[PDB]
Amino acid sequence: MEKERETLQAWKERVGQELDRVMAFWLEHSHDREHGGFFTCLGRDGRVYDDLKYVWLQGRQVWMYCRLYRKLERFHRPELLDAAKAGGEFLLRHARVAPPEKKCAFVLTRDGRPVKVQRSIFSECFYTMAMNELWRVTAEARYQSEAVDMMDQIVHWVREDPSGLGRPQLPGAVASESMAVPMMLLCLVEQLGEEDEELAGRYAQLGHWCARRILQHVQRDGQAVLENVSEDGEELSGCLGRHQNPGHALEAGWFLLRHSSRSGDAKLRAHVIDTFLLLPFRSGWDADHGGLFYFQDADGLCPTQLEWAMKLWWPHSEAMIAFLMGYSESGDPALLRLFYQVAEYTFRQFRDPEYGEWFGYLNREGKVALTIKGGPFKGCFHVPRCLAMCEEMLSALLSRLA
Amino acid sequence: MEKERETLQAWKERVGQELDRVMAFWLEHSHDREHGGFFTCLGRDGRVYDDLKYVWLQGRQVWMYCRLYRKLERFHRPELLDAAKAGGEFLLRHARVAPPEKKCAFVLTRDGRPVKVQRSIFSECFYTMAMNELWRVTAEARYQSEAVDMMDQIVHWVREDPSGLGRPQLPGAVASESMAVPMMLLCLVEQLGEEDEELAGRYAQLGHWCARRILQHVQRDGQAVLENVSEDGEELSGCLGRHQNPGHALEAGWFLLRHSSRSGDAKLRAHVIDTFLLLPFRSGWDADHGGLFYFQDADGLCPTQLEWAMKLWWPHSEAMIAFLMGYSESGDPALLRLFYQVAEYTFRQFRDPEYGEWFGYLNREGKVALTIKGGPFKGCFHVPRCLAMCEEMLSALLSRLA
Repeated sequence: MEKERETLQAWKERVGQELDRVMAFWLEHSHDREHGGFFTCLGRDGRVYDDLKYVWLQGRQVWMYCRLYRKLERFHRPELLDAAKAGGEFLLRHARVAPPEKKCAFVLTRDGRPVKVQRSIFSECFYTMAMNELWRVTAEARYQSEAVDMMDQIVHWVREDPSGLGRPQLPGAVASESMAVPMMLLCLVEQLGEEDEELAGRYAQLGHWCARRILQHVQRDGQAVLENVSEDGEELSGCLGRHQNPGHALEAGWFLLRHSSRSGDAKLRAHVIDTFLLLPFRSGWDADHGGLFYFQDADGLCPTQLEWAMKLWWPHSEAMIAFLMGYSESGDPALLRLFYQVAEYTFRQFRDPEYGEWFGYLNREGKVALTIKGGPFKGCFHVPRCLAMCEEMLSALLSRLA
Repeated sequence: MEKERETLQAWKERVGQELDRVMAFWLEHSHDREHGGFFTCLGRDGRVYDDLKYVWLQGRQVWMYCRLYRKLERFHRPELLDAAKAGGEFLLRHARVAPPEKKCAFVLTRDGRPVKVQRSIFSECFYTMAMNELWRVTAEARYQSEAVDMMDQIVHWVREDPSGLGRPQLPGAVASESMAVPMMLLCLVEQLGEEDEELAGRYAQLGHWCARRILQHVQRDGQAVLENVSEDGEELSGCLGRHQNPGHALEAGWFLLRHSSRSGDAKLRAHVIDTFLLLPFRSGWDADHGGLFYFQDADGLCPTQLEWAMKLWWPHSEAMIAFLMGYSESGDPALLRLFYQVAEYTFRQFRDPEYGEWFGYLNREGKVALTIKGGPFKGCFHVPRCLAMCEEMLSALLSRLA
């Protein structure tokens, strides 16, 4: 129908042009030509307000650059590959703290000297993501070895020895799994298996285990997705067990959708849309001012985090992907409508048409709380990945309406 | 440029949809689910009129499929993947006649038996492109080995021992080089070098050599491109020596553009444009009925080939790519206009706006000469490739002009 088609073409045009714009911001402001890597502590105008290198964002930016370079012809330029390679080098040299050991630092000084180390696998995950993409664009085996080796390091750490990360558990701390873990691991499994039967086959068992774990966070007879649950998949008590993050449930949701799409498993896909897309959104959406809450408490109690009611950029970018994907997958037009809802709200609320890129932090009412375009937790990732994926999905959708 | 970004969007939309259409044709009619491989002998309606498998086109199709699969998201579907793999397996099992040796048959029976062997390298050339592409989408090393091993064999055949190709030398035969050899060689060099720093550097010199040979076909002080020249890059006599093909000149032209795209030589770029684009078009375009002549004689003598005046699909598909790429590399409007001129003519004359895909043979008047959509020399290549590239090229142009 013309109605549908025109709206999609419009949106595909909107996100595509936006990607060009947000990418332009990172291309002209975040490149550290003197030491390699990127500056993410960028002000509203792109001015660097700090020269620290947050490992997460470096890995993410490298992956993003490569990803675009090989998927979107308009991004197949040397500037991207040069920056991406210079980024991988930086990671290759300084990412690791004591660099036999694979444990990576959370943040490094501009020159690559470790400043902080986080007892998690997050820096490492993005490290392996950037490594694998660099290999995809240069075919240099050293990148894939770095990637696969780190991957196996992470698997071991997560499934066989939490020790390699530190923080021996106190007899009082409850053994709880954070959703981010299976999600990230699953993300990796998907990243590596992409166009690689060997790797896809190698981590098949892990991919399943990961999806299964993520599903274990669906609690209260399928009425709540809980950020944390016991290692055995049971609801925890206290603020810890009641903690919710809608933005995260949606992201896990689309990660799961991606995992099952190939599995032509409409059963799983259905359940995921219900419990990971609609439920979180319905609970998370702020009826009074629009936008998804950052945090929530399953029992409806006031969250403990000061910033729970803030509207952050990534839960929305992830909502856009998850809905467009769910629709692309089930054709259920309700999801298309939700995508439109989320997409209009975030495009209207987070974009900064003055300088480029998007603000990442708004107060509950949707007003800009922080003017920074990048920082300790915001880089060239969530936004550009969301725009790229939507652009792709739309392109594919308008190909069946034509 | 609003006055221009319009037709461009128009064309990008037209080529993308057309590509969807032509691809749909091949996907639904060409697959051989019994012995693998594709049927290229299809009538105007997709009906098979012969089950012979022409190695050239078999390799071209497996190449096309994979290329689309990984570069255009909407084609990133199982159908294309499984089909290309079956095509590749088919090629792996029968392309080679004496399957110790590397010589590939020219035509095989539906089940893979050699029917005829062309004393050339073309079959092997496309086998190479198909295997390399199969590597890029499965990461299966066996495919890459097959590719590189063949590439090396081909190089030997044209640079060291052409005798392996067979074809006895005769005292009256003049030693000559046909532009198609350095052309196919350069095409393979660009192909293998894609996102592969190793192979890129490894064949870098050969790349430079081919380009040089090709350029050696420009004669009469840049006033003519000759299909055949002596090994010494000198004009031969007779019909052979004056033989021209505006389609290959234009093809060579963009091959060179892509190649020297890294170099950046504006002097060479201007040259290739002038002699491989404007020249072949200026003298090969049918003023009376529009369209590029198939063959022409450098001396303006009536060709000896019966079909010399026939308007074929691939000279035009190659012209669209060339002009568009030239405008992209030089920004000269004169070239953009020529793209429109060619694009308009080929879309209007070759498209079969009832069954899909294009007719490949029209009489000089532009009327359909043959109604086949595929045959001994027409497969899933020149059209989908031309469309896909123009799409990508228009996307990049629109993004920087917007």
